[PDB]
Amino acid sequence: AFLSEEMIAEFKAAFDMFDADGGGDISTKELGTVMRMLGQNPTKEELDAIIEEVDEDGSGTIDFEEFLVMMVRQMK
Repeated sequence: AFLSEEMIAEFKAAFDMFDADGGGDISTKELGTVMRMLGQNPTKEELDAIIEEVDEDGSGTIDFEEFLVMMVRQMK
């Protein structure tokens, strides 16, 4: 009925290109790489606040469910 399709499909396109697992999880350094490709500078305060509050699935490996909730609200 009412959903955001243009920005969600562009976040998934950069995520699947920079893949650690395949279509599910990307690495801790690849979170900063995808943010530069879309339109957001990964600063020391932004990177610290995102991996510490929004957890890493394994050791340093962020997944798309918690990633898409924090990335759509901050860089909209």
